[PDB]
Amino acid sequence: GPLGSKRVIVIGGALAETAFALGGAETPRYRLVGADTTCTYPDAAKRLPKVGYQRALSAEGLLSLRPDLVLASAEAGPPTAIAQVKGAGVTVTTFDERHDVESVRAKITGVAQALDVRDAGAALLQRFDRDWQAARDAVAARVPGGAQPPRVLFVLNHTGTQALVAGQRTAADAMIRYAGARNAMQGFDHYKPLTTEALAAAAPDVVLISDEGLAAVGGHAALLATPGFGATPAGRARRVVSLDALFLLGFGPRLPLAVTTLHRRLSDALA
Ligand SMILES: [Cl-]
Repeated sequence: GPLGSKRVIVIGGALAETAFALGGAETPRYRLVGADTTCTYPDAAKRLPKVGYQRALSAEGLLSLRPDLVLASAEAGPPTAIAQVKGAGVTVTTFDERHDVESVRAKITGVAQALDVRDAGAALLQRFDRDWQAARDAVAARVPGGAQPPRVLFVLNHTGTQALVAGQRTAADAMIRYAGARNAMQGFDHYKPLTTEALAAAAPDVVLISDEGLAAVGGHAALLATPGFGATPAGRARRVVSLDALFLLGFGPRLPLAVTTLHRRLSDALA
């Protein structure tokens, strides 16, 4: 349009991945100029000046980068910061997050629409869909452990000796199920502090944690010494899988690889 090339800011790591996956840092139609701190992939994202954590944005910092457009994840906030950006006349297009493959496909087509690169969107979607079918095939070939879907506990983080764990309506729950496994935690949504009682009942076969969470707790031995973890199937077998948080949980264009990778890791762990 008459605005020419647009300066774009992206909030949400998977959105940034989507943008970069359509055709690099700057194209004829747009240039990415800023992001929130969760946008660490690929190297071009990591390079962008950052304007706060995605839930604690600096509206002033963001506006100082003179955006024409902001692509914002469902998690972008707080509301007063978003409102200040819109009030300065900047277009803010917000995406949904449903933690499923269709929701990623909507990010692909939605971001490509917002950036006026329909053809690039369609090409990326076709690649993504081919890769997704392959990932489905890889998972379907063999259940990790070779029997019924194994029980996996996802730890986000710890406060002291207490782990914060994923129930339903989470990225982790969806990823565990895409990889042919079952969430060891059932009966609640979102994240909740894990009680040793809930943990004994959950009886995980594998503990899954992000690289960041593993570092925060002090490593593998530290994690397994968390109260209650030893006396579980995973603890007895010392069965831990780590993956990078953005890659594991982001629900972006690497979803097929992320699911293949989680399934490989769980499969190795349950050899
Ligand atoms: Cl791997």
